[PDB]
Amino acid sequence: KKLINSQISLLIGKGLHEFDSLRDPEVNDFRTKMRQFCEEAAAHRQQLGWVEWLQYSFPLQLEPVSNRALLVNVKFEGSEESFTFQVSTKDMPLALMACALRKKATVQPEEYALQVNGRHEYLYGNYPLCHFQYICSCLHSGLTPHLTMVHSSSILAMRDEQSNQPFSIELIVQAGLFHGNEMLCKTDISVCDLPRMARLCFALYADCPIAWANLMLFDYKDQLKTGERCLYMWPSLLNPAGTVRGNPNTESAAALVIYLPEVAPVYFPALEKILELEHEKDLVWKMRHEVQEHFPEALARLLLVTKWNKHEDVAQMLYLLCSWPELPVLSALELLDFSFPDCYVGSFAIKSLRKLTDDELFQYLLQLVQVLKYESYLDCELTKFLLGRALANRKIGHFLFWHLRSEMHVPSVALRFGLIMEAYCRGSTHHMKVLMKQGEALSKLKALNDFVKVSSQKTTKPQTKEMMHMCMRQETYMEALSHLQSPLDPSTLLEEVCVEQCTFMDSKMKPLWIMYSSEEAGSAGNVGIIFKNGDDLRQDMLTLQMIQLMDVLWKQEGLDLRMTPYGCLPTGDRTGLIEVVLHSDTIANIQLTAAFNKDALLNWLKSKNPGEALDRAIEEFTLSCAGYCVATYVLGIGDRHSDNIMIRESGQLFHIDFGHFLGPFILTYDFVHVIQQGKTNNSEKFERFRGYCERAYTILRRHGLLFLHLFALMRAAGLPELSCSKDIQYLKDSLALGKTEEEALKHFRVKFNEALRES
Ligand SMILES: C[C@H]1Cc2ccccc2N1C(=O)Cc1nc(N2CCOCC2)cc(=O)[nH]1
Repeated sequence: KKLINSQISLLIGKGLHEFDSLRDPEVNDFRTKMRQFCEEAAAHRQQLGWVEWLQYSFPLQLEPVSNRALLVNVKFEGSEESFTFQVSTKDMPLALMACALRKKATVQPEEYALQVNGRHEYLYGNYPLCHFQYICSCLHSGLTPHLTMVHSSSILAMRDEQSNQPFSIELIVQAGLFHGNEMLCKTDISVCDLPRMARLCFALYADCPIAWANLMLFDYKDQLKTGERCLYMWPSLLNPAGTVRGNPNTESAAALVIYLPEVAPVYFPALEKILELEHEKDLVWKMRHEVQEHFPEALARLLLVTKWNKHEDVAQMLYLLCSWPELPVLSALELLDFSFPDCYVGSFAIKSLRKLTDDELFQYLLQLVQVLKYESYLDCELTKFLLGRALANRKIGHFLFWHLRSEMHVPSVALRFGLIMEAYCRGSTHHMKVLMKQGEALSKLKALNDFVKVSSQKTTKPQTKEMMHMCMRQETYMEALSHLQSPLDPSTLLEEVCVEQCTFMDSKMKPLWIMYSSEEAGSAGNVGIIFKNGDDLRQDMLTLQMIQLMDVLWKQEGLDLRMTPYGCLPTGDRTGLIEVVLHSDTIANIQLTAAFNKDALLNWLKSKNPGEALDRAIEEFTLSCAGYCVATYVLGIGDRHSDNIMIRESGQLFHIDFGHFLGPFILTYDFVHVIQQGKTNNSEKFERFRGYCERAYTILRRHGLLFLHLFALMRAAGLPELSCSKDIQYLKDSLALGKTEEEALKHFRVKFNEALRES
């Protein structure tokens, strides 16, 4: 009744009064309508069935002839006593639950769910036990799974307690009219001709650019803007992609007072009113009905040919779009680009993305948050979609919050991002409290890192480590750093902080290595996190999400290349978290017993995998080496050394620290020796690896457009190595999109020979 308003303010890092002090009708209208939208979603959520609630709160953690049957440990809610019994690998959770209730009575299964001990996870649904991530990881590490039988009533109890004339302007400076990236007229247009998404872009210069400012010609209520407007500029020539809202720093920002002449109130024609009304481009526009009927996927090309300045062509295009059938995910993601800015085009693109699954949405969520930067008005279809999907799934809501929270320091998005988070919080009061615990933990991690930064300059490395340990052992710090959901994976619980296992890197920004343990979770609760303050993790997150996509796409064609796309999450201004892949070490640390460096990797794997286990480790290495050889070549991952390439004790080879991408790969004889089983020349084993590399490269080539589309949507992020058209050009060259399957295979073989030649 009083705290919520201050709770949101502390969580978002901005006071709610700052939105009210703006005296903006658009801001207030978004706040009232989205609060209503999010509260209704929260009400529907409180009436869900116990499994439907689990599908929201604990979404299934799944993996992307037998012969097998493995052991399991099961306990109940009240009693501490556990029952150990062997079950089948093919068996479903209901079979385990029925077996658990039989052993309980001696010492109905449909009314239960299997809680994963010391983890924010549940084992439910019609899936074989081996398909669940927890059981699979337990099987691949020789661990006994610990589960708890939780009755339907208990899940509902948890659900209940977690409730809530030519255009003219008087310049009182370069002016230009835009409908996205293309000029509507000269830097020459009628008022009736003006489209709904028309932008008036300014540039103040002396050659030396000073500042820029953009504005919408129509308001959020569809009415044409009149008359006087003070434009607070952003520092810089003409920038149409930039935000339509002024600089919040009114004290130092240069302004631009302009007057919009009163032509008559004039509102843009409504839906029903619209419905009534070089040589290649003209031919495509002529065949607009044939494209609507026979080629629906060619909509993007049809929107690029239509005259956005001519109002007759726009209304003609809109009627075709109003009757246009549903388009695939790939085509819909292409339409969210700044080249297609029309509101009705955006609404059609969102409706085509309603068929996305929670897992599909999660993969593109990073790009969807980036599209919000291109949005002109606060109340848009993308915001309604993201909020609605985040309210339906707690894991989606988690990452949507963190993706917006990490950009709060940026003034251009702080208002939009802060309002969406406030709306989400009105929808989920309990999850808001859960995220506050994560925010308070990161607050103490920042303070601890600041302390380590100062202490390192004053004393030696082991003295700074004991200094770090004393700071952690503080009552407030121990409570804040412990018993929370992992921001990198909400399914993982960060229980007891292991102060003695915690350390720092003696280099520039001094990153922290934080270790955790869990009595309840056992060995699964042993988790590590790298906290980085001062280094930017946006480029690292993108590269890892692309490697994850590569892995997903390969698996969709039946190819498992045993990749390691570990979690990376920026949380604030040059602040973020990295997931520690335990039981893994760098090539450099392994090199620091092999007589020669070419034998180092195999010798290390021999000691970790003795006997028959070695053959699997060699296969794990070969598949992962092939996967990363293609991944590093395609994405253009440079600055590669022995300290940024890691290997798991199980065999898997993986890359770390992605500071430079998009402009050849690392194929050292250290890798070849493991692939060839230790033999000087093993053609059979190397040609299979070459074959696996060729297969990996060809599967990505067919999905080349998807990589290009996602990299095009990531131009909004403001990445230094991904901002212009020439940056994405590396993917066109590396994947060889113009070439055919055999033309690119010969090109890749020369590059494969080149990486092996210079070794
Ligand atoms: C060099 C290691 C040891 C260490 C100790 C304290 C703080 C940071 C770090 N480290 C790093 O920051 C390196 C580093 N490690 C990374 N890893 C992610 C995969 O799991 C293993 C760790 C990813 C990455 O991008 N950089």
